[PDB]
Amino acid sequence: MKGDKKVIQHLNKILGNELIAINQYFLHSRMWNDWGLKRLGAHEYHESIDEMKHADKLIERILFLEGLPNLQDLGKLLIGENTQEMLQSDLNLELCATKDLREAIVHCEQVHDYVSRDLLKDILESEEEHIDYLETQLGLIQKVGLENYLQSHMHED
Amino acid sequence: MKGDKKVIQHLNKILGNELIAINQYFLHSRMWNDWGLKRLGAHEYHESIDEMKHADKLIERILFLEGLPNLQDLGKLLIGENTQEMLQSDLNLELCATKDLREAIVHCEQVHDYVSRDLLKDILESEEEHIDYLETQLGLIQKVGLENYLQSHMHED
Amino acid sequence: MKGDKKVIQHLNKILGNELIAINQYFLHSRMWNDWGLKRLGAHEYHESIDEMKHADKLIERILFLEGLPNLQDLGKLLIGENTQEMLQSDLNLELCATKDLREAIVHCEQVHDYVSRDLLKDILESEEEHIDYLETQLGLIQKVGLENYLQSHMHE
Amino acid sequence: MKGDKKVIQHLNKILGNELIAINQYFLHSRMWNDWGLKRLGAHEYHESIDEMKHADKLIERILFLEGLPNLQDLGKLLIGENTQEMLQSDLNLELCATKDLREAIVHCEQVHDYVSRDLLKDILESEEEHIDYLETQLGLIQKVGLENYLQSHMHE
Amino acid sequence: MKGDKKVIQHLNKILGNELIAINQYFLHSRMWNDWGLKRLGAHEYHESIDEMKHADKLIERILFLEGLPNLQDLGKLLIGENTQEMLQSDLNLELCATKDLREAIVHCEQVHDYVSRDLLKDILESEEEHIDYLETQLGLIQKVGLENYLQSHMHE
Amino acid sequence: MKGDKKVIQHLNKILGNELIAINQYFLHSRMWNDWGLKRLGAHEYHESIDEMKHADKLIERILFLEGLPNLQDLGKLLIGENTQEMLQSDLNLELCATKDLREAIVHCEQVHDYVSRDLLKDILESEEEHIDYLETQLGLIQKVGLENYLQSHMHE
Ligand code: HEM
Ligand code: HEM
Ligand code: HEM
Ligand SMILES: [K+]
Ligand SMILES: [K+]
Ligand code: NA
Ligand code: NA
Ligand code: NA
Ligand code: NA
Ligand code: NA
Ligand code: NA
Ligand code: NA
Repeated sequence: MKGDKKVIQHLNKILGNELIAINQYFLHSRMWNDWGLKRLGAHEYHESIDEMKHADKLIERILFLEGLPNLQDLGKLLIGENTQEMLQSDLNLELCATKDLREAIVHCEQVHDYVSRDLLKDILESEEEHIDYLETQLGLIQKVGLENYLQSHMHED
Repeated sequence: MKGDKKVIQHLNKILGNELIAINQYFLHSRMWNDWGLKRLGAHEYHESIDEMKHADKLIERILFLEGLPNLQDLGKLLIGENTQEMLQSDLNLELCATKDLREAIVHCEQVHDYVSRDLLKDILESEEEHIDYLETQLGLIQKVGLENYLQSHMHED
Repeated sequence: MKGDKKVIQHLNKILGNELIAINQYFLHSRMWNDWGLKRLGAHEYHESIDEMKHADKLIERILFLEGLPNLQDLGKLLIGENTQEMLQSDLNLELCATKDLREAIVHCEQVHDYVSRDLLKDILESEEEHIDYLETQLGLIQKVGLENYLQSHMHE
Repeated sequence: MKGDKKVIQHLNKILGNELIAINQYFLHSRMWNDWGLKRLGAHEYHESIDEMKHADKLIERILFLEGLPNLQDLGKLLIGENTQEMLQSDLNLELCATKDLREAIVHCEQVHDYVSRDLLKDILESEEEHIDYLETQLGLIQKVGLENYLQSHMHE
Repeated sequence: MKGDKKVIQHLNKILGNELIAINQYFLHSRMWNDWGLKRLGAHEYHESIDEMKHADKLIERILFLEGLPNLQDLGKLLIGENTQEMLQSDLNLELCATKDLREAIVHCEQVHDYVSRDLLKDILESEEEHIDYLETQLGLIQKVGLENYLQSHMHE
Repeated sequence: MKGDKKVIQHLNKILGNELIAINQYFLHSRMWNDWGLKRLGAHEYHESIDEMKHADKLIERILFLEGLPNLQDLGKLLIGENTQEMLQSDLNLELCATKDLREAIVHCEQVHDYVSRDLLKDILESEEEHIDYLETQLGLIQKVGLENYLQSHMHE
């Protein structure tokens, strides 16, 4: 095993978080499509795809380091019952994810695994972009009203 | 809830099987790429993508029937340690999957859910194609020898 | 030095107004984008760019007239806290800007600097178009309601 | 408010440096064009545009972190009176800017704001490329002589 | 001079490793071509080219920092006598060379040379990709057998 | 082994000369680029690339003849401190290189290795073209003066 054992543990923890997000965002996407809120459904689908790509890169890095990627343990999905709950639940997940990313980066730096650190910083930038999106949507609900906000997400771009 | 309760249970069971296959095939794909067996890695990636598409269609059908798609419960991945074990483990998973598909189809027919039956028959045809592929690969190992078989899967098409 | 000294003072005053407007509109643009009101953010960015182009022409004219362009003194930015305040603040700024432009044109005419007058008249036409836009947006808020007005500016 | 308060102070300090550089380089550009040294004018315009783009990214990051971008305080422009002074003034400004960038990156690292650190590192790479350019121009003046150096920058 | 003296020493040490790798990989490439293992010859040629490009970037950074690039001291090449030995020798070089890159990055971080650190991190990612390639080839020899492995590298 | 042992010694001597020139010309190129003499930098880069191609052909020929190419022993680089020293150092190196080429050709002819002779004659033609270029550049410094000569090599 060529990589640092705790680095591999951290990468598997980030991978676990991405696996939760893949499933939660994919279900939320399809719930929004089922309700006819196709613009939200499409955007949330692309969020799910982006998490899938991050998970791929984490799996490839873990194998290069001769660790074992853990795709078996799936943590808790928090599926909302309406749009505001779904957005907030995504946001709560992202805030936990960025906490775990920052701890992983600290450890990669300490053991000089600079390539793993760069991979995680790239993922972190993407997750912060997702936080930006989510906070913006919740703010729009307040500025334009829920009924208008949902109306604006019926039809795709 | 507009759909038959047991139909929705069956669709969630098939969905559960697809979720196992997504992860097992994706990891097997990336293990083969890590070993430099890129033709196997590419083929197994496309198998994983195909299971993702089946899972999407099952989720959409469950929501239309006003059921709750279960993306939370992930069953047992059986990750092989070498090519022959990985192929056999995929094959064992597919044989369980087709058993469950046939039971689901029997029940859809009994309660006259002909659209759900057609969706499952489409998935079943794809899974039998995957069995065809897997049985063929294991037979090739015997006909050309393991070392030649692996050699033939180093470079992509 | 070929230029009239008071013409150069006037041109530097107009330049100072443009420099305030560049920064106020740019910040308002990025606030609207942060809030997800991308159509307002995009329009306000283009207003900021237009002020940048006016400032460029003023700098070039001042240098031709052998004056010293003043980019050092930045007057008061009035940043609003919500859409209605941001639009009204831009409008208040534009009304001050057009007052100064008219006084500058009067002086250019008196000392026969007709090319500077023509430059300032082109800038004034642009600033009056911006007043038109701002008064129209504030009127639309009254006609369609605030929530609908904001909704119509979410998407570009 | 998600952002670290001292990170936002640092980002506003870097923003303040960019705002000085935007105006100093833009004026230097238009001075060089007025003098007929169009190749210097064009290059310096592009330096001003690059600083504008950095300021934009800083404003956007500050707003994401729920801070208040400061476009109101404009520090000291040091406008040169001839080409050699203008280049050295830009270089003095860039050396101050890189010192502040390094101090900002240290603090971002300490509080684990790695995305802000990455933004500042990209800006720092751009500012060090500008130092490279400036040191090269000042060296060329010594190697080819001032008159030849200016001659080579008449035409674009 | 602007650069930290130990940073420049570290960059010259990395440059020295790249210069060994250029020549070792180029000779290994031409040995594989002479033996008719053209797929290995072509891949190894591209590894040598990639090291040449890294060397270029390091030379440019050393000169910007006002250090003296050292292309005179060439360290020890380890030339294999068959395919297995050549791949092992490349891997030995890469493992020793990535250790030096990590030590250089630690020092850049300590003295706040973040641009040098970023350059070395880009090179390090490339060298780890080469380690990935080399370990994979040695594993394929085990999995498919040496004769099949070489057969698969006859044709481009 | 098919090759004449002294032919292989001569080919390895010529290869050693090319390896010196690759590194000397590459560093001179990057020094000229650092100084903003980009036309000299580009031309010198191309000279380095041409020596790389000659080295490749020599390596291939040695391996065909069942000799061992020597990429380990790197002779003395003579790096100039300014343009006139750099050009003269390149010229001195080329004059040594052509002396060795002629002695290698004499020996190839004596032992009837006409294909090695032809390869060396093709290299010699390229090195004489480089001598032509270098002598011309030193002559231009005298004819147009150093400051004008350097000015003419600022822009590509
Ligand atoms: C281990 C977890 C997963 C990984 C690593 C993963 C990876 C990927 C990747 C790399 C792609 C290609 C994206 C692109 O290049 O644009 C993809 C596509 C896709 N994935 Fe996933 N995925 C995972 C789980 C899932 C799940 C659980 C679902 C749905 C329930 C899903 C649904 C999809 C769909 C619908 C596509 C697009 C298929 C198409 O091209 O038609 N994925 N996935
Ligand atoms: C807060 C301060 C400023 C910011 C954030 C800013 C930002 C920008 C940005 C992002 C662009 C587009 C650049 C590109 O994408 O190529 C731009 C264009 C430009 N800016 Fe600024 N700018 C600022 C101040 C100024 C000032 C004070 C002036 C002149 C006195 C100026 C002159 C220009 C010009 C001439 C253009 C090109 C317009 C065109 O496309 O015709 N900027 N600015
Ligand atoms: C044994 C020594 C070397 C050999 C045989 C060699 C050979 C080559 C060859 C054949 C090329 C392709 C040229 C073409 O076809 O146009 C090349 C490219 C190049 N070489 Fe070398 N080289 C050597 C050492 C070096 C060194 C020491 C440096 C710099 C320190 C260097 C820098 C470059 C660069 C920058 C390129 C262009 C690569 C690109 O942009 O794709 N090389 N070399
Ligand atoms: K509405
Ligand atoms: K075979
Ligand atoms: Na519905
Ligand atoms: Na936001
Ligand atoms: Na079959
Ligand atoms: Na109006
Ligand atoms: Na320089
Ligand atoms: Na491997
Ligand atoms: Na000549």
